[PDB]
Amino acid sequence: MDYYYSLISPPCQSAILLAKKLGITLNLKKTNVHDPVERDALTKLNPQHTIPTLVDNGHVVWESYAIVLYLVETYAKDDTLYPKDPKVRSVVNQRLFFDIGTLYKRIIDVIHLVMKKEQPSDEQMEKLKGALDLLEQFVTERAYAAADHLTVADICLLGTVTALNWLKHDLEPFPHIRAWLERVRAEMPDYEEFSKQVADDTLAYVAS
Amino acid sequence: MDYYYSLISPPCQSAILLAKKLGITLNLKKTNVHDPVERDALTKLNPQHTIPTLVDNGHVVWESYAIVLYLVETYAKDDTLYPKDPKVRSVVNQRLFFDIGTLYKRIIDVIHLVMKKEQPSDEQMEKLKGALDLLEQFVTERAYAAADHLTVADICLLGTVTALNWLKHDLEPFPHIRAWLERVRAEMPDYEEFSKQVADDTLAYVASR
Ligand SMILES: N[C@@H](CCC(=O)N[C@@H](CS(=O)(=O)O)C(=O)NCC(=O)O)C(=O)O
Ligand SMILES: N[C@@H](CCC(=O)N[C@@H](CS(=O)(=O)O)C(=O)NCC(=O)O)C(=O)O
Repeated sequence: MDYYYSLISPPCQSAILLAKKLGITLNLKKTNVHDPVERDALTKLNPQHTIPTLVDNGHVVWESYAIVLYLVETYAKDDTLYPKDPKVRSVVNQRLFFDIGTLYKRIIDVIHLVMKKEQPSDEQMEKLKGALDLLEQFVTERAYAAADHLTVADICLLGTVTALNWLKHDLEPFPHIRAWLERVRAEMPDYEEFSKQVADDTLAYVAS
Repeated sequence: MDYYYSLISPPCQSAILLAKKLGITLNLKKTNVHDPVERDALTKLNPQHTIPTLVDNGHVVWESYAIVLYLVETYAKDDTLYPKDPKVRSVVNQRLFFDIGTLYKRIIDVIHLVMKKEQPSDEQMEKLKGALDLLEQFVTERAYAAADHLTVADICLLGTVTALNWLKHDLEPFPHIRAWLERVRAEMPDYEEFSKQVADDTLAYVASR
């Protein structure tokens, strides 16, 4: 399967971590969404021309969350990562839509600005800090994001939280989130290597 | 099951419509998420205190999308609204994330500004357009949002698009969306009545002002 991405792209990280977890092998293809030549070809596959974008057996999937769920259904030998019990799955789903519509949303906004080098209103931080508060609670009731064990909600939420690195966000006030991060990364195969590049690549994007 | 909501809220209309399509009884609970007393109450069940918020036999669920997918899986006698084939389900899922994070995000952003008597930048109106052109394409490659038949994608996107009504946003340039609109509503049980129920409530709400 083909996978158009950029390691510096938080959403692009989800499937990468998932693939290693499931032992799935992807055919990485570094994509520059600002290259008029690369956008076209990408657009021919995904009209919204955004990364990540998966192409498997000719079937196209975009939106990290849709990529991740497709992979689990299609390649996971079990349902542990995306439980079938509707009472558990609804928690995973809620967290996934929480990730894209609340948590990462507010994080991405401050980052975007921070790059533009402009002060985020003394109220955008509120929604930010408020987003984290919610997550702090989620990982207080249980040891994982949406269940008593690791799910694809943990993988997505991990990318969004570790993205708080761009901005300098002290995690001290969020012990559970800290405990949760360590526990989830402790289950991600090849994580350390992954963490280095991602960590180093960002500072290289900051170099500018 | 209890359903904290308000027909004025576009996200809340998804579970209402879906409910009608599948014969599910919803114990409606009009909620003013702005009222502190109601706000605190909701919180106890949903720490985020946002509507829609469902409560099936003690099992709490929020995010119109999570509620939707939950009801279908739990009560749908069929899987047509949410196909099991990963090849199909990926499109539905993608279109759903397109809704919450692309189309509705750019719509509600504009509405929130107009509410604060502010104006959208040219960029914002451009992404608005951009999201629509995409939806326009989606409903051209197929008669429906994510497949050759109605799915939960159509229901959620239908809520999102009719929300454009608050901005008197012209859909004239979007032919397939207009067509697609008629198709979906013609398939929602007693739509005109729902739409009129929305109208009544919105008037009864603005009356609270
Ligand atoms: N919700 C999408 C967000 C992806 C996204 O915003 N991708 C950006 C790049 S990045 O910010 O994640 O690095 C993109 O493709 N931008 C190009 C474009 O929008 O045309 C997902 O989760 O897949
Ligand atoms: N993503 C959520 C969005 C729901 C939402 O934002 N609800 C608002 C009200 S409305 O804009 O839809 O009318 C709310 O409850 N807000 C209360 C709060 O944010 O505390 C969903 O789809 O359920």
